[PDB]
Amino acid sequence: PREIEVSEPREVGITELVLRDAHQSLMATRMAMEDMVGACADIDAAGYWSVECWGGATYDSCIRFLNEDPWERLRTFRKLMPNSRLQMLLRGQNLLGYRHYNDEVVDRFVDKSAENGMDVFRVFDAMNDPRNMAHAMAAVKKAGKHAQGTICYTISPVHTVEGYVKLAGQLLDMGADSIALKDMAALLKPQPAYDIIKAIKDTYGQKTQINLHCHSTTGVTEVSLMKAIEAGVDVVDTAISSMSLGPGHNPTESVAEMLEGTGYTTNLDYDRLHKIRDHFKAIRPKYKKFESKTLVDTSIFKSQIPGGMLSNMESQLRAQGAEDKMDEVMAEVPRVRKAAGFPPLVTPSSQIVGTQAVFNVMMGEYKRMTGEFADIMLGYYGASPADRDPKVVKLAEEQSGKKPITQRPADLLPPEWEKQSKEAATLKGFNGTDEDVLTYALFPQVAPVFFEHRAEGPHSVALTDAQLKAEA
Amino acid sequence: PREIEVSEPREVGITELVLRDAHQSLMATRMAMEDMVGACADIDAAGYWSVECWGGATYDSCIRFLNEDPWERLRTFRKLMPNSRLQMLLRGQNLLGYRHYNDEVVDRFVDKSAENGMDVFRVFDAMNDPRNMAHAMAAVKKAGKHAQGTICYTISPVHTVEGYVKLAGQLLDMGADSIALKDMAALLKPQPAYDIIKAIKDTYGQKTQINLHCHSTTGVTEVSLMKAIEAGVDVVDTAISSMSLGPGHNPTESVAEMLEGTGYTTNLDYDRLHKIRDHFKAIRPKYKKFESKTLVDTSIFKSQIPGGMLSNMESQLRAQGAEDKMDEVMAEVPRVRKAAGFPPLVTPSSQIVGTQAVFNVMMGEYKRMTGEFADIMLGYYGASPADRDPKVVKLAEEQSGKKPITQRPADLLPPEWEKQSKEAATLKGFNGTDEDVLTYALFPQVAPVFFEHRAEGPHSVALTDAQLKAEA
Ligand SMILES: [Co+2]
Ligand SMILES: [Co+2]
Repeated sequence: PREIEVSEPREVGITELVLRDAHQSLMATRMAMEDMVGACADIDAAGYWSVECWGGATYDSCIRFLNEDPWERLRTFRKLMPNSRLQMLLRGQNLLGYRHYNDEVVDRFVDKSAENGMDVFRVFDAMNDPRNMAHAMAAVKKAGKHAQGTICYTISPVHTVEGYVKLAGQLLDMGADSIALKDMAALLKPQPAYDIIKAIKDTYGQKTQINLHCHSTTGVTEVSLMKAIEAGVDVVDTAISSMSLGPGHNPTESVAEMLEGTGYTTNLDYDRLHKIRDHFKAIRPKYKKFESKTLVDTSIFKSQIPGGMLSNMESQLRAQGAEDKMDEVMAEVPRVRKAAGFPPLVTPSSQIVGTQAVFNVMMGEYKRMTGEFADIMLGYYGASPADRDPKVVKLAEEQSGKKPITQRPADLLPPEWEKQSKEAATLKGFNGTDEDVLTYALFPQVAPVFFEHRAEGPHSVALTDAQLKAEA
Repeated sequence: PREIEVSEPREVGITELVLRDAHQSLMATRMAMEDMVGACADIDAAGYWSVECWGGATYDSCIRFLNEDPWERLRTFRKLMPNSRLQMLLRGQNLLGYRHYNDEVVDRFVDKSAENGMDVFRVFDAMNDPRNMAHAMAAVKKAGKHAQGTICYTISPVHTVEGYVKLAGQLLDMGADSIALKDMAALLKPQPAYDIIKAIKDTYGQKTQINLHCHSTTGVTEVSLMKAIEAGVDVVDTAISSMSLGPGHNPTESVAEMLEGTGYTTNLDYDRLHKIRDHFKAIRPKYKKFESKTLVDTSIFKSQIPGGMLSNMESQLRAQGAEDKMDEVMAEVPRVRKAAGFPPLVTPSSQIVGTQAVFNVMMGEYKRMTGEFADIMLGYYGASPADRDPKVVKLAEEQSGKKPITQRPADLLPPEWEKQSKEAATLKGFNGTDEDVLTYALFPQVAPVFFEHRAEGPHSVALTDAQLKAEA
């Protein structure tokens, strides 16, 4: 017999993800505002620490598929849930866009987000480079909001508990009000969850607020949440049960109920949770055309490849002809990842590494490198967790003609707000607000079409009751 | 800071449920033998402690829907998995049938099961009355096989840790080689799992073998499995990941992977598991017409009513007309359950209590009692966990004309083997074996039709590839 030290009896906070990450992960971010507003009053009174409802891929989805202004959605959520802490996911210097922006664009985006109601900003970087998060977080502090620095969890030869403890320290040094451990691929197992949370708390103090964000893709993370709570985690992210599991998240009600008698508890109102659950249970069937077909996939623990990346490369192998080389492409991913400095395999790094892996198997090793892969190797996306392969770096410079850099990429970007503002002002439909200039700066190719059709009002791409009933 | 005592580092055994409980729970027990045999070689070499592949509702499904002889399925499994411990679920004195049988029928069934290859017999009773399990377990010991006495876990005012420890002792006293904690409704939370397993081990010794069987219906039991392992559980039941979650069970691969670095481990071969997973992933879509629509339901923690029982009563309220009394029927279930002595709400007790609850709301309190409810109240199903309501008992006697009993029901049953054998021998198709007489004794109304069509060979009720592709 042995013993395990566990935290003192206490309340654990819960962050609800149904309005953002749950539908992004389970139904391609297609959830229409019309299908969510009806649950806002109950969500607002359920007792959550925060409600994630903006950022991530929802900005793109609003203007590209739902003809909806993302800023109007944020204003509506602020109005319908006046007593809640609203939370968003922001990818640092890239904001919600496709590239790094000059510091002034980051300042304006954060300022308008805060002005329109955002309370908690979860700032992250796909390569875990703190320098890419530094300016956005300073802007959040300037706005007087809560800055949550994020650490993307991954498994690799260079990622260790000591490495995560070091990263947490760098985030606290740049003003983070809290630290978020983000496990998008559900790779965080129970013992590592306990060990990392405990090491951060022991090193920086019990006052260090840590929020754990785990998906349920591999089926092991609800046990990780329990171990994280024993290690002292302050808040855990979950999704209402009718919109949970699979590539999504662990169920809110299940996480609350499992704590009975352990000394830990949540302050969630079960009656409100039941109403929220029933609300989405009635709406989810309309999104069947966008659902995934796998509830549990643990293959990543061996292959390091997330199912979303795997099927993606598979489509590239068929449309290319030789798909009988899938087993070869999978053995190549680890090699490419290593060459790139072992970055976490989350969007967009995953698509980039996967594509380069397919190219190496097709036209030979680094014979043809995508422009994005070349940029990673040359440092235009920031620093990697480990040193990149000098041999491959050299090849990237000889194919791109760009010189390798090691300093924060945005240091080289010139002011661009005036240029963005002038170009945006020439599009039919532009309403003159900084919000619209931001939409143009973030999605130049979609902004034109959106501005022209926005007046029609938001639409839904979900099946109608008639179509649903017509299918049965 | 506090501490929790956990068991010493050790290997935890795993029982695979894909061949029996997984499809019984997820696709109405309709899995065709043709769709399972292809995975037997891999299952046999995966390293499981046992493979559940018989008993439960599969006997009924074979002869009622698949025109398959259950004894041929058992023989086939024995031949294709020669190195594995085969396991079945047997409902004590009721065997796999609809009523209590005379001791001689129980003796013959167990003898033929053992003769045809069964290794582990999980014997249980829906009301947790050990007397109804006693004879079947003696028959298992006579056959030299492994007798696993079962405790059905439930939550009620009269169920306590001390009560379960007492039951475990009674099972060990009647020769149990191991104790199974069966949680069909997924009501077992983490702390209770730890407390009960620890109390049994502390009271009867670390040598006491305990197997935990939890469904994943409420979404909290994988954490319960982890706590049960910390408390010292010897074996846990799981289902291959492509046939898991929902009303089913926690994923085999997820349970094995979550233990990395905790000091606990399993001896499962991940490559074999991957092959089994892929096998069923390709077959499951063909059974879509029999799938359920809810992955997680925690309402039972408040209502004591399992979703399978809830929807069932709902159908009775509509086909009856007044379904606007559903909220009244749900408040009645607890009252009826209490009157019956708080039996666990598992089949068949659940359907019985649910029906009587609907009757009380319709024609008044116990105005009209079903014959089955009357039998429970009068003791013809055995003793209840708590004392039954004398007032309701009296009413049952005045409506059935039967006198209340308190001794084991089978004590009153006369020899019946010769009578069963003669009647069975008059049916066209009867092959003269004791196995066929057992089929007739267990399912008198289906045996005639089955014996006449068995020669056509087993069929499948799943969609064909053509029908599947035709639907897409
Ligand atoms: Co996420
Ligand atoms: Co079961």
